[PDB]
Amino acid sequence: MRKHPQTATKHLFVSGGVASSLGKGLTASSLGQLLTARGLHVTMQKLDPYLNVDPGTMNPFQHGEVFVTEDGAETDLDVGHYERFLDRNLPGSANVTTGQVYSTVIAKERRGEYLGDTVQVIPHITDEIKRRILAMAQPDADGNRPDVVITEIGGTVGDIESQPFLEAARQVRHYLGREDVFFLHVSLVPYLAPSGELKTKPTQHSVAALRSIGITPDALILRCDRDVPEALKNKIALMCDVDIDGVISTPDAPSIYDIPKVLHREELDAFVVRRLNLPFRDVDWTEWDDLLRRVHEPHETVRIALVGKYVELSDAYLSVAEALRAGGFKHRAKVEICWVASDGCETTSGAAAALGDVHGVLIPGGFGIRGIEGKIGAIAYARARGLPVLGLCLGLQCIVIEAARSVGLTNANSAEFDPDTPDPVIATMGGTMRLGSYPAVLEPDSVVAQAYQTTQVSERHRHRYEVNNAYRDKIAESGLRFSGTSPDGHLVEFVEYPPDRHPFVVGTQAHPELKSRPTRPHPLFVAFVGAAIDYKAGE
Amino acid sequence: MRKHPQTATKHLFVSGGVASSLGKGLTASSLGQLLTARGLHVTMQKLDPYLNVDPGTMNPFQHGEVFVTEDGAETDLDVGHYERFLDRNLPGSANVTTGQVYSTVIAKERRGEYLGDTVQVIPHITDEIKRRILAMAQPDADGNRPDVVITEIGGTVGDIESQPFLEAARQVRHYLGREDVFFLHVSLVPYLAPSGELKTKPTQHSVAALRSIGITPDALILRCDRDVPEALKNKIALMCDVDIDGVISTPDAPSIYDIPKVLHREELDAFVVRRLNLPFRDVDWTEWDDLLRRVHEPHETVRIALVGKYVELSDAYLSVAEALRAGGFKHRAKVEICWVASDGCETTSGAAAALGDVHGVLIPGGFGIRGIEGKIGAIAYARARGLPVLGLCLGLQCIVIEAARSVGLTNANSAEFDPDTPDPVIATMGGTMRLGSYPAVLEPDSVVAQAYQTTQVSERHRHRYEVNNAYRDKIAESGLRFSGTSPDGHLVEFVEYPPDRHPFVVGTQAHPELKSRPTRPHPLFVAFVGAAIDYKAGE
Amino acid sequence: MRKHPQTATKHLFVSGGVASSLGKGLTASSLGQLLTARGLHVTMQKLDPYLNVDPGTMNPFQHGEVFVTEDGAETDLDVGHYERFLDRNLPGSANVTTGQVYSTVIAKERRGEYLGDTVQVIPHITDEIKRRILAMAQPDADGNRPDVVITEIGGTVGDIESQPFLEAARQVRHYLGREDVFFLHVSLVPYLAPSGELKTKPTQHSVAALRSIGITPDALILRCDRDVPEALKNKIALMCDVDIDGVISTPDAPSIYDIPKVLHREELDAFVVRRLNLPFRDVDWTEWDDLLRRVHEPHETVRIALVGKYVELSDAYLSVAEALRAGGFKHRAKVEICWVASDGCETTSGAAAALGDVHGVLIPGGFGIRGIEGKIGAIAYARARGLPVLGLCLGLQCIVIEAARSVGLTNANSAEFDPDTPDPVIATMGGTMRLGSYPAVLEPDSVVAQAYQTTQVSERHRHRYEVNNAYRDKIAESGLRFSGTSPDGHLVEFVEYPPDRHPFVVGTQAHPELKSRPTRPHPLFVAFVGAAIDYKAGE
Ligand SMILES: O=P(O)(O)Oc1cc[n+]([C@@H]2O[C@H](COP(=O)(O)OP(=O)(O)OP(=O)(O)O)[C@@H](O)[C@H]2O)c(O)n1
Ligand SMILES: O=P(O)(O)Oc1cc[n+]([C@@H]2O[C@H](COP(=O)(O)OP(=O)(O)OP(=O)(O)O)[C@@H](O)[C@H]2O)c(O)n1
Ligand SMILES: O=P(O)(O)Oc1cc[n+]([C@@H]2O[C@H](COP(=O)(O)OP(=O)(O)OP(=O)(O)O)[C@@H](O)[C@H]2O)c(O)n1
Ligand SMILES: Nc1ncnc2c1ncn2[C@@H]1O[C@H](COP(=O)(O)OP(=O)(O)O)[C@@H](O)[C@H]1O
Ligand SMILES: Nc1ncnc2c1ncn2[C@@H]1O[C@H](COP(=O)(O)OP(=O)(O)O)[C@@H](O)[C@H]1O
Ligand SMILES: Nc1ncnc2c1ncn2[C@@H]1O[C@H](COP(=O)(O)OP(=O)(O)O)[C@@H](O)[C@H]1O
Ligand SMILES: [Mg+2]
Ligand SMILES: [Mg+2]
Ligand SMILES: [Mg+2]
Ligand SMILES: [Mg+2]
Ligand SMILES: [Mg+2]
Ligand SMILES: [Mg+2]
Repeated sequence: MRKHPQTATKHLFVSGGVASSLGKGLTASSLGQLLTARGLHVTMQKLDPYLNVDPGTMNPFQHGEVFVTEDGAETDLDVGHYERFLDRNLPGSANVTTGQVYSTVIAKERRGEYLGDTVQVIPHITDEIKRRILAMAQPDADGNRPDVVITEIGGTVGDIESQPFLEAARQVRHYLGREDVFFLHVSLVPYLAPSGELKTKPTQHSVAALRSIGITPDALILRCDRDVPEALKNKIALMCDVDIDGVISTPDAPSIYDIPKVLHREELDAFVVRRLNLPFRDVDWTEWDDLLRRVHEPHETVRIALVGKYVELSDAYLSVAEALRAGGFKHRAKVEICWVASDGCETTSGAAAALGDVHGVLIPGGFGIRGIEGKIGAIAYARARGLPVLGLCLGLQCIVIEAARSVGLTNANSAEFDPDTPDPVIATMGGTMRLGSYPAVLEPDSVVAQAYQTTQVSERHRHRYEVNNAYRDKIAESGLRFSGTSPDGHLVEFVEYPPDRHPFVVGTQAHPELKSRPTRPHPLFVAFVGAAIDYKAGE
Repeated sequence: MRKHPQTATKHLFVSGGVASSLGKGLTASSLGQLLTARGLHVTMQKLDPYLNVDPGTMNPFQHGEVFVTEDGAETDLDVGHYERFLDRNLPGSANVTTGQVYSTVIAKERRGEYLGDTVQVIPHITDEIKRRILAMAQPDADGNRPDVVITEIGGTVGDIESQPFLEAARQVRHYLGREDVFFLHVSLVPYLAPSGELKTKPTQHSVAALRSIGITPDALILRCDRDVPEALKNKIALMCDVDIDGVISTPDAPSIYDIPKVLHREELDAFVVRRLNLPFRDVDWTEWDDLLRRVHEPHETVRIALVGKYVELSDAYLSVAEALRAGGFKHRAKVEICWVASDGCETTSGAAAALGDVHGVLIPGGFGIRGIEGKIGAIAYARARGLPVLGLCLGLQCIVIEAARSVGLTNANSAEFDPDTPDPVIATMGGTMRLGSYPAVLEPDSVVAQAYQTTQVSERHRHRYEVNNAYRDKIAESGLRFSGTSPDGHLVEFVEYPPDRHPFVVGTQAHPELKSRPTRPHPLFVAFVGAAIDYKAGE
Repeated sequence: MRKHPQTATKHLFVSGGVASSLGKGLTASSLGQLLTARGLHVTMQKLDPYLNVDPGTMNPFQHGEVFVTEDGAETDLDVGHYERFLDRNLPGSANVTTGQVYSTVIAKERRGEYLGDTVQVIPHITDEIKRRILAMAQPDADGNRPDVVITEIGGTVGDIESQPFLEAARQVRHYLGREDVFFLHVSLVPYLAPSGELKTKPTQHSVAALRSIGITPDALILRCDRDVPEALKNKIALMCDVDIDGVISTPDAPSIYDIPKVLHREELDAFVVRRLNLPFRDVDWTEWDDLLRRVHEPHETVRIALVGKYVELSDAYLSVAEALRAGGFKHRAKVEICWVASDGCETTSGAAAALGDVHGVLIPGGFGIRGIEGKIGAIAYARARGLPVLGLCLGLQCIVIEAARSVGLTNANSAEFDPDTPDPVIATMGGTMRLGSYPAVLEPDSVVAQAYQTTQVSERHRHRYEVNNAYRDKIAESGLRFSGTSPDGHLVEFVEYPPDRHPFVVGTQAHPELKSRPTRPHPLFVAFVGAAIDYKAGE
């Protein structure tokens, strides 16, 4: 029945071999999704081997965009997959890093809390990591105790930085025994075109490296570009001392939302459930089948330009792209993304050449960014051409700078991008970095309010520059409305043109793509995709 | 001739295998001695793998006593060997730790100094360590540039914590090339009594472990309890790909001062000089030959009790024992040390049984100590019996408490050892921890002044409790003189009885054993050993 | 009850760390003895990592003397411990070697039996080793199925040559599971005299090396020169993730026969029995208590000289020394062995200086031996002095050469030792190497027959030179009797002098020390020790 006896909290560790970017986090999220559908209270955590105390200092070329929690922690991208697939808000405790662990242990040492012992990588660092891992098992604020904790070990097996985390996982397996701890290992099977053969040797060496630290994998996720032959799975099972049930072929799916279907088809969830002896029920595919219908059988299609610097073949905008696809799903339209370099849009002819074929433009945020002249040039061209535009954070800032350059403020800029500008229409109110959720109030019957269908919202923020309040009345002559603000009205949070000036041009300082889920699309992307569809139909 | 052309600074790394306490630091110090006598400007450094930012938090049962520098840093015991053999004062920079390196790199990360890169154990931590190693090569404050830098890598090859230091050493060998970097490896040759054979396998495994991280030893120091046969040295040389000139048999010498002779006899210094291509001259053995005469051919002998808690077969008092032996050397007397437990001296009969055969008693300092009732009991017994006493730090505190209990203050104690005492004759003036060298003024013609033959001295301090100034006039009725003080007189630094009360009973808050050298004995220990000699002769 | 249900055959693997000669084989034999006394049918096996197909080609300086089985295989020394402690005869299958495994697999490859596969170290070599290991579990020729198979893995963990055998053991643990496979790891705890501390770090590194190949030890045998403190055992248990019940202190016992008492006192056998879930009964100590009474409480003492080349501090004569001690036990006399170099006995004065204080002389066999002039010189001196002499194999040959030089044959020798001798009294009958058991017939009422109390015996042989039948009638004039022969009389097997010529001087071509057991002493050593006792009493 739906009510089951109590059992100990199961730990499921996901580790990666050969390389990073194998979809280890996505596989963990998909397994969490399956286990949730089978009725278990899944909770998730990631361990990051890098020494940065948080990725805010990093550059999006390293690991993609940053993410933000409701308690306001700044975390890795994978927490975004966990949210999007579990449809949950996760604590800042869900992202441990070597930086945090070492700082914590050094601080404890300075206070003498180890009573004069020599502080060592074993036991003290591994003890701190094991404590942080087992803390996830404690009852939540409402007494709901997770049935499975899925922990993703970042990096690659054999990296110097992963040694403490894998040792902590080994000690957890020792403490809790094999009946409670399951190891999932993700590995790459490359295809060599010249000889036309899939090679299993990288997987064998990765599993040998994993065995060399005392971990035996329970199952293998063979990442590949094509479905692995059965003979190769048999060879891997034989060579690696892994149950032939546990070798799971995981070819590159056309979209990330097919991965749960691939894993269920291969019966990974059944294998995990049997091996951990969890109580279960069959997966109710109703919701995700509707989602996959919206994916694979859309009624129409629309092209959207994504304008940025990191667009040079990188997943620096993953959350934005997924929120775009969710918006398409709400309208049952396929959204095709045209990756447009910002610097080709600095000249009006270059902007026309890049954008002229698209049906909409998106200006995402960023940090350490440069060359926003191209972004604003794309805004100018798009407004003249009539394309809808959505500007996120820096997109809003570029919209406001465009409006400044529309009314008299030709040399206007952000103090970030021209510290000597005579018209700093964007300025520090380094100022307070706004992070996390803040409330905002919206103009009644604003386009933003028409989208959200409410006067009150909350959004995740990450920025420190603001619209300079000295220029509101000047730039309003552009026609721009400050259609949403902080509750006191002190801070501008949203801007838009009236529908008769342009059918849809909106910007927000927040990152609404971090509240979107594929089964709960965000209002603004639904609105933007609807406007793009209306443009395509009317054009 | 004495003047030679310029050459690059040579780096000599000393590493250990099989176990710690192999005399790796003493071997490094002896090699520094020999290279100094050959005329080279040797400087020395230690790398500590533990995460403690400094050993002040540790307990003397871990790695022996703590040491203190003139700039006031708190460092490992090995810096004491470096001082005692080079007769130099070393900067706090001479002791790096993993704690310091990680704290530094994490701090630099929080400040964004890596410009958005991912902070990694390689390159960033190894770069910080390599920077800290090469900083030793820079010209000193007077422009004197070291000819050789001898770096001791603490721990054992294969400890998880040593991995960054050995990688930094490997990178230094890569950067500077083999003509500048020399690796000396110290290893253990155990003797198995049942089969009567020395075993080389531990050495082979240690050298293989060292090779597995990219280091090839240039020489081997074979630590043993007996001289290694030549056949075994040949076997080791063959198996380890080491020049047969580089296998150095280093049996346990009767005293640490014979080690330079052992290494010279084996021509280790000649091998190092040839391999590094250093300019040299023959060793002038005059000074050290005189020292070894004072060591091995004394005119008389005296027995001194060392009373403490750590005395249970541990080198927690190494500096004190060596300062005692240096005092004996100044008088050409052998000082034999009887290691006496403090807790056997709590009862007067037990104190008599322990001490009755000795010619003097020494009360050294300590931290985390307990049971000073036994220490004070030993003081009481010794004073009644007429034995000379020297009290260091806690020894002075126990002397003052004994005097308190001599004049009316029977329940008197330190606030450290009885927080509820009605007479806290020792109290916090946690208060300011006095660390390092401080100046002091002495009573003219005091026994302390008679020893030092001056009215002004400076001594290294490590303590935070002080004599309570409220009780000076009360305890002076014991006959105790506050014969040395801070220049303002606010702090008591030395106490003594007049010679007619007891021929010599003196205590000092400082650690004079940290300024002693075997070739420059400290005045107070010369005085104490002279008093013990006078007792033995008169008794 | 004595009759128990059937259970699967348990595998107990014994492995060594740090070094060889740790008593790993003796510990395995003692555990086998305890388990036998608890009523289980123990069988034993050794795996030798070296490539020699059998140790016959080796030199006794490598691993001591060679051993011989009843089916005539030539095996390592440890098979001798297994026999002496189990009182059993073991098959030649009880000694696998890398040489045999590789030769077997290469031969199978040449015959195409792998059907075209690539022959690899994994699986094929490890499969052959695992097959040879599991073959021990098969029912014997009479259907008695062993309850525990104790396999000793030769070498040291981390040797290149041990990698296939430890991998085979790991695969056995995988196939049979943890309930059937138990790992015992023997490790060294060295004592460092200069700092007066036992060091556990070698054990930690050895266990880490063992874990790096996927083996977790169940118990640790800490070999040491002194009883390990309890705090160190606790530290080892904590650091190594080993049950605190499983750390077994095993100090160097005064005799090998005390080891079963040490292991039982530490409750190793109880730990093994509990962990393997074996059915058991209490150990009946009656027999071994009688043996230890004969060991520790003898009525008298006698000194015996052992004359050989390998006597320079090596266990090259272990079986002979143990048979000597068993002979002493039969008479309840302590036998003290004086290790005498052969080459000091070449001169009559040197022989007198070496032997004059002893009560008997033993001349053991050997191969690759030289300098038998010294051995024969010792025989000449001993005969003149009246000391009893026992000559084994080469001892008999030297006796016969002495007799040759007693009757006219001054230049007589073996063709082995002077190929140009004019009187080859010892000659090839390279000839047939006699190996293993052969029957012999004895002269009735010969001293040999008086000892054995029978006319028919069987003994283990290892030699290829024989007494030249052409010289029997010549050398009989010495007084020597060919008191035992092959059944056809063709081969001389024993020689003796009549009791009135010398009270006891006997030689045999065989190695009776390989049929001796401490609880079943061999007749000839009982006789020889009785003669030595009679000499001591009468002298
Ligand atoms: O992505 P996740 O989910 O696994 O999260 C991850 C992925 C990777 N890492 C670590 O960053 C460093 C470089 O990573 P990296 O794989 O990129 O190596 P590299 O030098 O850049 O070579 P490459 O060209 O292959 O990228 C390594 O120490 C990694 O262990 C962390 O902490 N979290
Ligand atoms: O002495 P130095 O000059 O080399 O300075 C030293 C000596 C040792 N260490 C480190 O402390 C830990 C335990 O040391 P440790 O040898 O004592 O092992 P253990 O567990 O206690 O076994 P054991 O019984 O043999 O002592 C290890 O991580 C070492 O790397 C450091 O940083 N500097
Ligand atoms: O005795 P067992 O029962 O373990 O049976 C043994 C002992 C040792 N071995 C192997 O012989 C080689 C040298 O042995 P070895 O320990 O003596 O090293 P080495 O070079 O001589 O240095 P060391 O001075 O310490 O002797 C190694 O390959 C060992 O793995 C074998 O096959 N059986
Ligand atoms: N099985 C897959 N099929 C298709 N695309 C994929 C798959 N797995 C991952 N991806 C994509 O590859 C990128 C990297 O995957 P990711 O989850 O982030 O691995 P990791 O966290 O270890 O770095 C993701 O943006 C994801 O969308
Ligand atoms: N070659 C030696 N002969 C005799 N005693 C020794 C020798 N080397 C070292 N010792 C002693 O053994 C102890 C260990 O030496 P130590 O300097 O601490 O080496 P490490 O840095 O590894 O800890 C010291 O107390 C030292 O006095
Ligand atoms: N625990 C012990 N106490 C005393 N003597 C011992 C002990 N163990 C072994 N020995 C002796 O040391 C020698 C080597 O032991 P051994 O069994 O042969 O180890 P291994 O086979 O691994 O080489 C043996 O001759 C044995 O008599
Ligand atoms: Mg990634
Ligand atoms: Mg990368
Ligand atoms: Mg040390
Ligand atoms: Mg230690
Ligand atoms: Mg052996
Ligand atoms: Mg050997």
